[PDB]
Amino acid sequence: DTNVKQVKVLQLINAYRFRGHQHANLDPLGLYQQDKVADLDPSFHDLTEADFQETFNVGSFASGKETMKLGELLEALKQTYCGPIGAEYMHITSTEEKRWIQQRIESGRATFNSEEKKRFLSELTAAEGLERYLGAKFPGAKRFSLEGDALIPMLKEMIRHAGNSGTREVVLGMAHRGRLNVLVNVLGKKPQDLFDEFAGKHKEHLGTGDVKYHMGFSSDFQTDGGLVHLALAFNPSHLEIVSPVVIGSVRARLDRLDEPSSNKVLPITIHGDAAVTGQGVVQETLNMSKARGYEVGGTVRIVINNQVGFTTSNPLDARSTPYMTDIGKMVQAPIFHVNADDPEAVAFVTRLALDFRNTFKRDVFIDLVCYRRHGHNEADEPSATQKIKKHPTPRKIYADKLEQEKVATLEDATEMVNLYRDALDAGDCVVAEWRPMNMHSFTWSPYLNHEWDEEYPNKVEMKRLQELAKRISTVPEAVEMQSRVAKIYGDRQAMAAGEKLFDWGGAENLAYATLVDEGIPVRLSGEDSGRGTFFHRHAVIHNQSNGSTYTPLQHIHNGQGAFRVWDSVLSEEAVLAFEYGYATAEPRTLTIWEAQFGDFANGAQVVIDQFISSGEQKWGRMCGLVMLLPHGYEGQGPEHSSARLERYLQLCAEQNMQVCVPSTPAQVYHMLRRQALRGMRRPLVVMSPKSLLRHPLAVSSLEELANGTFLPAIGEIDELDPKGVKRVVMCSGKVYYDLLEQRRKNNQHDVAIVRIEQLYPFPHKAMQEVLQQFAHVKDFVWCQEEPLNQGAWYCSQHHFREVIPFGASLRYAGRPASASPAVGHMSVHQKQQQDLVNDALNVE
Amino acid sequence: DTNVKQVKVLQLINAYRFRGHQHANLDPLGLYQQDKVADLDPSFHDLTEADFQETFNVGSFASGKETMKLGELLEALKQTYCGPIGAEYMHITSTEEKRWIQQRIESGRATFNSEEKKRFLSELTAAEGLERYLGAKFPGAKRFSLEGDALIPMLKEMIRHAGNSGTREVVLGMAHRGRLNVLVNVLGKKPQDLFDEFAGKHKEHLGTGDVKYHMGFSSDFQTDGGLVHLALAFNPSHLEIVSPVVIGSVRARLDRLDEPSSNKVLPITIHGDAAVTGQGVVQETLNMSKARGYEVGGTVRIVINNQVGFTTSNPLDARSTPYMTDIGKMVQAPIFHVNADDPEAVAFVTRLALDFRNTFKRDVFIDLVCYRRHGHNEADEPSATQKIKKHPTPRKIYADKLEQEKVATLEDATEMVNLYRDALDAGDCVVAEWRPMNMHSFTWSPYLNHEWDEEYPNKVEMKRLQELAKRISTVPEAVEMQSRVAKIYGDRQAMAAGEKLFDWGGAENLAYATLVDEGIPVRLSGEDSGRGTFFHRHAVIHNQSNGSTYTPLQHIHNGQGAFRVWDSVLSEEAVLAFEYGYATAEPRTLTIWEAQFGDFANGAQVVIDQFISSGEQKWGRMCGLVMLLPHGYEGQGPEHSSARLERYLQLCAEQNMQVCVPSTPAQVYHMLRRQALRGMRRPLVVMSPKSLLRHPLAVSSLEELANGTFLPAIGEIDELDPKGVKRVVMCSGKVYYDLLEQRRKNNQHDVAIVRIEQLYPFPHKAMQEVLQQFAHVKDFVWCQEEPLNQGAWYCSQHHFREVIPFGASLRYAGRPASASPAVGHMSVHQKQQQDLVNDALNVE
Ligand SMILES: Nc1ncnc2c1ncn2[C@@H]1O[C@H](COP(=O)(O)O)[C@@H](O)[C@H]1O
Ligand SMILES: Nc1ncnc2c1ncn2[C@@H]1O[C@H](COP(=O)(O)O)[C@@H](O)[C@H]1O
Ligand SMILES: O=C([O-])CC(=O)C(=O)O
Ligand SMILES: O=C([O-])CC(=O)C(=O)O
Repeated sequence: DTNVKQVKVLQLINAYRFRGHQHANLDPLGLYQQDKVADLDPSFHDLTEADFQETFNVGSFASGKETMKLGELLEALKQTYCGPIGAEYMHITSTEEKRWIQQRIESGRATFNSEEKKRFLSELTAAEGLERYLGAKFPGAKRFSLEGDALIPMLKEMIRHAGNSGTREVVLGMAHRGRLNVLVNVLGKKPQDLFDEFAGKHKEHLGTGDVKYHMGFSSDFQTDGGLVHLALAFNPSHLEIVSPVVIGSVRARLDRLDEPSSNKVLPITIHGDAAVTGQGVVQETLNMSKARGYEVGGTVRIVINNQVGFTTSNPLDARSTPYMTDIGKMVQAPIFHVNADDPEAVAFVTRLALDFRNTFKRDVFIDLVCYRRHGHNEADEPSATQKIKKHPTPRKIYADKLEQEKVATLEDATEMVNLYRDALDAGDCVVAEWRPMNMHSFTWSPYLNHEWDEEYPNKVEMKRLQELAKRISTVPEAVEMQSRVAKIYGDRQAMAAGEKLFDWGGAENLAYATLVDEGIPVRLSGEDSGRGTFFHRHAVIHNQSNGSTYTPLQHIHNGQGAFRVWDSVLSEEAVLAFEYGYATAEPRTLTIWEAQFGDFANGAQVVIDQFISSGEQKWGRMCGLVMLLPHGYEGQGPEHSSARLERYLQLCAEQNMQVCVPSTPAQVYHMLRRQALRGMRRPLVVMSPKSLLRHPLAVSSLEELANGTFLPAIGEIDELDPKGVKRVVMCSGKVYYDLLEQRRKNNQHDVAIVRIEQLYPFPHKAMQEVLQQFAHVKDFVWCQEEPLNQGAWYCSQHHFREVIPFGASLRYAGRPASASPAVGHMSVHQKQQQDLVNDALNVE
Repeated sequence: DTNVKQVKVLQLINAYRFRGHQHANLDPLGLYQQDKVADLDPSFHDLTEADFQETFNVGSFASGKETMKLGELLEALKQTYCGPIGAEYMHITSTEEKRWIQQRIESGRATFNSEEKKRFLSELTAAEGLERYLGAKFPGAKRFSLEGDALIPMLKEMIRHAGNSGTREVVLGMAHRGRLNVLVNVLGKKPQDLFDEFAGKHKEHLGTGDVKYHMGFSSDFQTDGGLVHLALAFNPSHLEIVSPVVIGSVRARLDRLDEPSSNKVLPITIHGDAAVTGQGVVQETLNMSKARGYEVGGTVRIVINNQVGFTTSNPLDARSTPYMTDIGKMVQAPIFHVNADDPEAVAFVTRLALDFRNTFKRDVFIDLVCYRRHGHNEADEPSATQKIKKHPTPRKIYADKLEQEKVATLEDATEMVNLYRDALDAGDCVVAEWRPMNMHSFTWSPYLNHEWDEEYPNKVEMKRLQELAKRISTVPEAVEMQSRVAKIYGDRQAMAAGEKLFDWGGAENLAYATLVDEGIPVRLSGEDSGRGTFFHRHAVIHNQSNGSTYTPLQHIHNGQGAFRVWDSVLSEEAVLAFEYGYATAEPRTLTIWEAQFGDFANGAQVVIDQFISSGEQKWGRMCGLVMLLPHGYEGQGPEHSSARLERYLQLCAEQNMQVCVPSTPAQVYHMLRRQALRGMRRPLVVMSPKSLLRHPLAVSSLEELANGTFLPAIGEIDELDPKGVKRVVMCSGKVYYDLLEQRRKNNQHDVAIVRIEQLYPFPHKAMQEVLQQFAHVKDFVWCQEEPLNQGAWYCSQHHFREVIPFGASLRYAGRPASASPAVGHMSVHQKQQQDLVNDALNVE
């Protein structure tokens, strides 16, 4: 009769552990408050009340406590769950996690000593002093004021606590706002250079530069556990694309270690206000946060919940979700709502989150709710109600709290402000732990300032090459194959014996085997490329008799290159930024990316347009990814057909990318080793075709791989007398073979065909060396199988009209331009295909 | 002593309501089973056991039940929560929803009568008979076999139950697989035409066509509640981009109703296997599923959990999330796991989901777990373990169940198969409820087959125009303005009196007012465009004294056009597909889309490349969106600067889009009414600039709007003698005014400037009519402020070299090509800016 209220308050306290966080006080100004705060939440609503003076504890379990009253229970517990911080954790089903968080945030509050309180007030006082000093000198600029002020102490506290738990390199990517404050007061960028580039006239690099709030920065940081090599990743004007970049960066920093002890490398990510729930890249990347080959045990990603949206106020249902970070209930990841009014709470919360990520290896969020004092660039209008003016600064209330706590007086905080302004006026480095950088962490020292025509050790010893073929083809008899897989491997065993010529797939993973034994690893991580998309790689043989897998490239010899294929989850726009961040933080590993189809790789456009094709000219950051893109006009579809090639050729600028179209498999051999061990890291977008995978003219002998060389522009392979030749046909892609299968079909001698295997670095030497044998002929053509807008026809005026001789002319052959690059119907497709091929060969 | 076990089993049954679904049996073949199924889940694990023969019921609450045993309790309850279906619902915090689902799925199981059982077995028997017939006639094709077979009966059951609850038009977008089965057996496409286009040689439209599994289809369906106008939206080869398209389509079908009673229009969406958790568009669109101006009360979106990922098997932690649809815990939306082994369960579940969406107005998911019998196109290899061969077909087990239920024998089901094969052999329409279509639902009847030079009633009565200005400018004195807002509105009141010329923003919402009174509504729904992105629209005046809003375009007169501005959530790639689906399902409303910046609109590339610029040529589907894109080289940033213009001009094909760059605000007036009330609906991508918003040469008199006309190519506005003129400068964008502010600065008479306000439909008449006054001059130039790759310089060979006279020449002026279109540093930016302008004016 009296224990029914005991179990009833156990029920209500469990349901108050579920949804106690919406009764909590989170807004630093007090406009996040809803009216639905007393509805089955407290004791007083349903069946219980006060004025009892008795409530016993957990009972027979010896807690050692003096729990006397349910009013005392809720008053002690609202000071834990419902106070400055809310804890959205009870929905995780893993009971070890639940009891671990119960052991942390209920039984014991981590009370801080006096010196840590002093350093928190000092550091956030320094943060707000920095931004007011920036307003003092430079009045009007793209400043992106932080003004929430809780970010700096919790960043430095989490860096200190990661130092005490041994995390040697922790990299953070973040959005545009709060940039300069973390660059100065956390990492320790040189403030005088920052004020110089505010004042402009800066000579940082020979590239085209970028605005001052995009350049991230590496630094060395001293904690009580040792040195910490912490970096800040780059960022374009787009938001929220940087978290797959930074998870790529930490997987690159984990593979350069001997062992992926995932506590030793930490990604942080600071997200925007309405972009952790706005942008769809975070769905893919925290989805990707537990997939094998992609996970780093999660990340401590932090949401600055500004309670703004660059125009939005806070009504009831104009808010798209109830909290602005509910995404972290996709995976059963804990969320922690923390205000800015008391950074004791944010220290406690980021200690809890870092302890969580280092113990149970899953991503944690930090809901950092705070306000926005000034604007982006102009007035704080479209958020109407401004309580912000009569709301005090965080250093004022926190210093007044610690003055009431008998720690720091007005003289102390005033001396801190004046010290900090003097430190900024000096131009000295602000952070007291910044160090100079040694050369070994500067791993990109042999990979700077090259041109595409360098010499790389292309020639391979033929005996070792045949041994690589016979090791990647001979498969142990435990892992039972599939019949078509067995036919492919028997055929490439015949290719190893010199019987059959190389088709595409055998030559391509032979190129993999040529890389991985010398010591240069390869990470291919495409979508669904463990077997290839067109059934033409099969680098993972599934044992269809047992179920386990065997990779015949991970068993060549010990001391090899670390080759790991990862079939991606279906991201296509945040797997590519992952392979960017893996590619720009390790120059050794040849990181290639294979889409499922051509224009199915159109999702990552921001990653192509603003990272990989603008990285060198904006930041001076190098990247050597390879984009294996399918590209074909067989007629299988309108957008199963082709990636947009001008979307990799309207980036036509100063040897930045390099698009190249391998026709022969000898070309894909030389292109992957041209990218791998050259010395320059600039992006490939290779047009890895479809019809040439199963084609009986894949002309690739093993003679063409040992003594074969790098070829950008393969001229005529047949025998033709150039005196009678009245036409040459410059054409790239499969259409050559189509033209070839019409030229030798109708034995036409007065026209030669020249392929152009590489397009973007304007092949001058390679084209003029293969046209001195066909120079006297005037009228050239540029065939293609793409439409007239598509292809490389708007690269013609750049260099096709200088490859041409003087007394000579050019004209066009190709499909006439249509919006769909391929028509959907097969009959009209082959009709205009055959008409175009028999139009390209005209003068007979 | 005996009630402690009562409250303990209440605790364990609540915790079994939370996580009872992972103990449930869901896989139709039995390879989704985990070992962590007995861990605090049942009674037997923690503190309770069997062999009691006593357990009382809820107690004093009169349930009217005979609940005798906790073993009986769990055996009755596992037959509800843990049986053929799992119910992931308890995590929603709204207690009305919880008690509603508790009232549905536990206190009563909806047992079906005999005839509904017969029609379910008949319809799925027809589905599997269809796909085996397709395999029988046509052996090798892009078939995308359904073979899970539960989708057809639950679709038709939900259509019937929506008919009984009055839903007049329900549109579904879906992925590639399961396409043809729903086209035949649900909507009722003509099967003979489907077999004809399998056989090919089809003449469906004059456009370029698309593959047979992309063309969606409209149909009229008969239920017991009335006619239902159900459509199937189009889809490119990309996946998962179609759900914002279909939510755009239902918001268009709700605004054509008088009132948005959201039960009467239903979106369904069928998602892919690894793409409801893979692709990031669903994050944005179910985020967007409760925002005002975007919500339709949610949607019943359905996940075909194939348990494949086009290569992936099912290991433990290779699965990125525990369930393949955990996304619907972003919003607190219920999820329902349903197998395929008994479509009684899927009927019960889709009735529950449709009752949920029609009652409480929030999105529901359907986790439809089922297997994949055959492949996409080739062998079922990279999923190794194939239990599928010894697993029976669904019609076999379901017919054998109902034979055991004394309903349908072997003769009955065999007669159903033979009837269905005869119906397919006839070429008759399969569905017995398909109807012909009337003309009024064919709303696009006056909007077909036009060209861009039609006449639209451009001339406006000047008195009514000035009245529109004085109504959009005069604001009632309750809604107190902001000071800069008050200065903008006072300035445009001066513009109304003919005192000040029109700048951009006053002329642009004057164009809005010109549209909305005549009867043609405008939906501008950009990101953060309720006030404009560059503070230059202010179409929502926030009362900064009270907090509520006032829109001076929603208060012109009664009987107006419905004008509704919606500030988007930060989507940029699924707000645009929403405005596509709103634009392609209502031709009346001028639906424009304003990005925050130029290349911040690069996220939606798939929506631009495969819907709006390929819609007319692939499907023959028309769309008239407008893309308000900022575009400027002030030097504010490298990618705050410009949208890629060739990314709207490498779509150069057959009058599909129309890019146009308004210089004067008179041009933006004529362009928005050129798109609005012309009669053709083809997409604009307008380059709405930045520096011209605050520019003292915004030459737009009210003379230029009443008697002003449509101008594609404005020639020289100043007075120049063409006999001495030795240069003309064709240039578009702000650079004209830059050139103008250098031409009249240095009083240079021998060079005229000609703008080209519209680029993509090759302006033949407009350019040759403005060059007959400057024809004798030979050397023309094409200035621009964009780099040499960027701009419209790879539209030059298309028509700039035919606008040119015969005895004449062209050369280039512009920025030399760089990867970043704008350099990041302001000093070198103005340096090359001034050098380029003084290079464009050379011959003096
Ligand atoms: N792709 C790259 N090209 C040139 N330098 C780089 C690249 N990535 C990193 N660095 C340099 O590497 C140093 C930092 O080391 P880490 O943090 O290991 O990349 C800095 O000097 C960076 O500029
Ligand atoms: N943008 C469009 N252009 C031409 N016809 C359309 C368009 N959108 C829908 N239709 C036609 O409208 C009919 C279906 O009506 P509704 O479902 O209301 O669009 C079909 O004949 C469609 O082809
Ligand atoms: O300006 C941007 O791109 C980001 C933005 O809209 C926001 O975070 O509110
Ligand atoms: O082939 C596609 O584009 C879709 C895909 O990978 C899947 O649904 O597994």
